[PDB]
Amino acid sequence: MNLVSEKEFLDLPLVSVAEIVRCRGPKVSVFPFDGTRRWFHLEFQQAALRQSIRILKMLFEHGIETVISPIFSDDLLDRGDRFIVQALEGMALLANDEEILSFYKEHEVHVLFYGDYKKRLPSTAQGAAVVKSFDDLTISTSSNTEHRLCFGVFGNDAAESVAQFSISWNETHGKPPTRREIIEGYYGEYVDKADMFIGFGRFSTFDFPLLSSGKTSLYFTVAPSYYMTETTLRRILYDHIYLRHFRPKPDYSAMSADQLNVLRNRYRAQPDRVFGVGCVHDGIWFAEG
Amino acid sequence: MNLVSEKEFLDLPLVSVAEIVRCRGPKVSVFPFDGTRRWFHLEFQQAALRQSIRILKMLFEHGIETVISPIFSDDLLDRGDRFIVQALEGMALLANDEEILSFYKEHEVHVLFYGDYKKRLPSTAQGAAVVKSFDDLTISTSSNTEHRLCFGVFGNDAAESVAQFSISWNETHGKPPTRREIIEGYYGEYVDKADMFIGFGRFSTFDFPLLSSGKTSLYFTVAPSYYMTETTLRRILYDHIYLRHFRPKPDYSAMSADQLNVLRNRYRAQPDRVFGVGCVHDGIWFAEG
Ligand SMILES: C/C(=C\COP(=O)(O)OP(=O)(O)O)CC[C@@]1(C)[C@@H]2CCCC(C)(C)C2=CC[C@@H]1C
Ligand SMILES: C/C(=C\COP(=O)(O)OP(=O)(O)O)CC[C@@]1(C)[C@@H]2CCCC(C)(C)C2=CC[C@@H]1C
Repeated sequence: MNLVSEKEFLDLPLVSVAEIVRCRGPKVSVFPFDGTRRWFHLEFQQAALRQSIRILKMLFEHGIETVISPIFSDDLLDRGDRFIVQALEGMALLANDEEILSFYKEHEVHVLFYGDYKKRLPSTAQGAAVVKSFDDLTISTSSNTEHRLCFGVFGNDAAESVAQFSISWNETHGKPPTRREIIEGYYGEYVDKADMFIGFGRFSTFDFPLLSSGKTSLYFTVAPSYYMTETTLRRILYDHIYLRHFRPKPDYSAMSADQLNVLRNRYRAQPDRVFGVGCVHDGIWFAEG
Repeated sequence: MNLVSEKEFLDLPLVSVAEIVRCRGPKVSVFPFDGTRRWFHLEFQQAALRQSIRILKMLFEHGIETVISPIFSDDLLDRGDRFIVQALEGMALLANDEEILSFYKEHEVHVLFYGDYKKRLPSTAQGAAVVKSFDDLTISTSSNTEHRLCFGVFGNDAAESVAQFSISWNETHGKPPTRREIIEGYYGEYVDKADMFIGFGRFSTFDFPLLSSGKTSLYFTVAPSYYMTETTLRRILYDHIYLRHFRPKPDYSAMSADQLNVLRNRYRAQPDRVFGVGCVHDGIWFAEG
């Protein structure tokens, strides 16, 4: 269990990997769907929906219980009117399309939505329809317990929301809410800290307030989210589960004088080595090294 | 100004780089001091203090206005009693040592402290001394306006703190606090979102609640924080300022059929390329690729 080689891990059947993940984690994984337009212009609503389902299905079939997936951020008013409509149409799909609803039922997925969407969403018919669809879905899938899916819609800044939720909670309860109750209030249900975040391109994380910690393993694929392969996910999983927090930890004092020199050389050999710096090609940033 | 080459940027005098940063940013930079014991066991309280000052001085002399530096996290009770004492002694240095106090006065630095240190700090003499020292320093350097320095002591989970701060604010004010007021309450003064985070080793961020956004450029050096060189910082600065958000943005539609193929190849050439996966050597994780 604690002694599986990366090669074996990569050769293992899906049901075997899932069992390992159910026991070792990650329990909660953040996976935003970025670089969609780019992916489309290389390989719309019905195409992205399929890929989203593919990846989401992939994540859940690997044992991951909860998936936090940011889909819409405030940077949505940075585009025309046709975007708003098209956007709300995509949001509607998440709660109305038959193939995805079957996905929730097939894999018993409880869908929840977080963010400042109720306020920031265009105060109009189509917008209210989405909100109602979101609430409806959340309750519809309440019976599902195998997996939890959290969609981020304007879920980048929780400060004000937490503040107002705490004030109301204190007014009706008589005491301030616990961290647990604060999280249930934002995500609609309790969710453990994120164990990993899988982004792409520029090194940056976003849209998963209150669930971040120094223990959230970060990963940045070179290609867009939808390009995620089976091999890539397993390599990410393996790294997090067996490599990030290695044990027994290092004992500097008990090491020989040579081991220390070899270690020091690993750092001073390339004294200015940095991960995060990139280069631009056609306006697109690519990580170096 | 908007057309400086990386080479020139690297050749430019310090006062020139600072001027560019004062105009283009980053305005707020997160720089935690990690891998200290490791650095020490390769090159204690008086040694780390010097390096911390070196780097802090480096950051400020490059134009950075605010530096958020996490120094102590809850993972402090993961060690013996001698650690607690030694730790509170280091904390005391930040507010009592003469060379660092001169540093604040020399570079006009306003020092602030954030985190759940008032509660979690050992309810004892030495602990209360630190807390008082912290409050004292914060007020002592209130006249300084050139730079702002925020030290993170148990500043990983702000949820409960924000909740209680909002309840009290609403009770005395009659209305909930704004995001701005919520941030002033946690950090003791208003601070803009973090423009970049410079970590090391394992890809992960931490201890800068409420100040994170998708625009927080992440960087992970291979060697410990104290190994930070002049060249490395400039390469990081340059990347953030001129490369992260390149402009004009890309126009897929207006590109030739070949440019699109070259771009697609940049992604499918190495289909499973991932940044964040590593390898272990002597219990120490090192990023691959
Ligand atoms: C945020 C966004 C585009 C921003 O695009 P970048 O993230 O900026 O990528 P780039 O830089 O390559 O253009 C729109 C989301 C989108 C594509 C989502 C994506 C997942 C869920 C689903 C419901 C399938 C859906 C349906 C249609 C809808 C328009
Ligand atoms: C958090 C901590 C050690 C954890 O060490 P890792 O971050 O775990 O590094 P590793 O893994 O290599 O052991 C103690 C902080 C330390 C070294 C700080 C560091 C900056 C500020 C200053 C005041 C100079 C100070 C004085 C003395 C004090 C003990």
